[PDB]
Amino acid sequence: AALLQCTADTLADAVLITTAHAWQHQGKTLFISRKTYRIDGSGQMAITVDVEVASDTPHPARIGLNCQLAQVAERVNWLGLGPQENYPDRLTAACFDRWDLPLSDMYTPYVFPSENGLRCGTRELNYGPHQWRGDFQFNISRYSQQQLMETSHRHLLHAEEGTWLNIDGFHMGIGGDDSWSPSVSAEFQLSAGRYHYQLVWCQK
Amino acid sequence: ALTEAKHQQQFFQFRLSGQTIEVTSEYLFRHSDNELLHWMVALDGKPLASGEVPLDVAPQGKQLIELPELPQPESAGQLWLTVRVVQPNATAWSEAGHISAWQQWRLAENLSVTLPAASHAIPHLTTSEMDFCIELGNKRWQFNRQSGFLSQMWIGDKKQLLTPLRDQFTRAPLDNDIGVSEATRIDPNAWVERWKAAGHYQAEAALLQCTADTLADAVLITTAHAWQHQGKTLFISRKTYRIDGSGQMAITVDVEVASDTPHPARIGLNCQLAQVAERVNWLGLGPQENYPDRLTAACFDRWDLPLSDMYTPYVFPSENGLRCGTRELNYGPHQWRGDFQFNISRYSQQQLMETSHRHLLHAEEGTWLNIDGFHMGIGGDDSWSPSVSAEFQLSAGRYHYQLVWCQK
Repeated sequence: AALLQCTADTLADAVLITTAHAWQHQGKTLFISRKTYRIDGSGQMAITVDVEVASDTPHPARIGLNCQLAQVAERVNWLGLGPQENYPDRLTAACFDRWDLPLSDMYTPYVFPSENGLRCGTRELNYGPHQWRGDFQFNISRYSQQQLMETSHRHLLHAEEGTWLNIDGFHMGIGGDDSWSPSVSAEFQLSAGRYHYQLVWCQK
Repeated sequence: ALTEAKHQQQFFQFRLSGQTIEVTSEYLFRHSDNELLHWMVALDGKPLASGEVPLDVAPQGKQLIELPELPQPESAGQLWLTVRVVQPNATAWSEAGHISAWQQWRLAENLSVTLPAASHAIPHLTTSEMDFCIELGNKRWQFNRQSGFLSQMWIGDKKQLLTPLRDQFTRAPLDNDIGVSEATRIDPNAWVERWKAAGHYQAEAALLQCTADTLADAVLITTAHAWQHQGKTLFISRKTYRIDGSGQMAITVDVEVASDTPHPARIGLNCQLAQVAERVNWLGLGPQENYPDRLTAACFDRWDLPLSDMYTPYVFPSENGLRCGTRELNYGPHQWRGDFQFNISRYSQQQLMETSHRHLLHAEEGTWLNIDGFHMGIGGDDSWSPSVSAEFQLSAGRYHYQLVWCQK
């Protein structure tokens, strides 16, 4: 990530900070991300994310915000498709309702570690004191994305300190018809080039 | 629509694989004896490479054609590979130089990490009870506080708009939208009747919030409107106009649509420009009109056409002359950037649907411009029933588009 622009201003009602990043590989820019965090007088932070993706590059698996929360709550309450994990390619079975599950249920123990426990169409996510609003996809877990791909078995996985949260506004379809060849459908892939999502981060 | 049929019925197919192009002949009996393949490579409509290849394809056969190594433009933008099949020699049914088949690809996009900000000057606003006023050098922007829409723009020693810039959720009903529905016979299934019952055409804008602030670099005004019919809100539109120190106005529009309501024909900004220029220059799919449902024939390039060409004279007046995938639109001094769909015309959307014939149409004062970030597919398989495909309809519920409005 290369910080090309970072500014901070105060509106009359709230404080607004505008930033813009760029991801570059061997001199070529892959993604350009522009964000405008707004800190309401109530404490609610509205993050507006506008992401541009190059056409030459293969489409990204997800367009997302991710962070590691130091707090580890026993329960996860969210309003969206559930209760089990679901993806854009596979969410017809999932039902929209207010769901409440333990943190362990939010993680699918596939023998071969990978991306798991994603809930789509979530309007509200309550984890501990934190709360996230807007329509997004999340897969809160104790294991980071970097740890899963490096790990070969599920028993080797160690619960990382705090909790890893991946709030992605857009996610690629998982597929698929077969394993040996790319089977993700065209419409499920993230090939728009430009993407936008806004989530309101607040406490309690 | 005839250029769409021509492109879909062309007797040469194309499958690009990196540098090499593959031409498959759909001819059953004749060999490509009089064919000439020409390919152009351009960024931002600017040709960087061109070449001619003698097309010598067998019937139902496929030919692999390698292109010379192409230049890599350091200037940011999107490269386009356009190939076309030209007939060098004349024929009994066609002139020499006739184009029979064409195809365009998208390759080697270069994102711009350049920083527009910031100019030495700084815009200035003056807040009053009546409205909002923003001044920068020769230019002055005014935002009406009663309605929430900007009422007037200024240059010089000069004037701009004839009608305030507002959100647009409807279009002039096409023959497909109308269907077999008449005044004597109401048809529930027709799109035009669903839109009438929902009250899209008669939806009034309600200014729920309007604020104005000044950032260090630029002036930012945030507004939010709502369209309500019989006590029910149909759309909620939130906008954050940003007036750069250079004079460039970046309009960020976020629109929410109810699920109960039938999906809007377009999500759009529209206004009436007092200026009437003879030519229209735009960068996008063209040169002829094209829609999300019908744009495969359209080719992306820098197009320049008279204002009359931008209007399609259908005998029965309706929505027409729309150009999709437009990155830049130059009309007179005005300029609009970002990816959008536009159909600049002399006739308003309200005039077209009320009019029954094309000869009754009178050119309204100034020029009507409809810049829509999203537009519904026109269809269709048949006229008498709704034939717009699901993916082409505007059914996401939430929509977002941002365009940069500047002068010169």
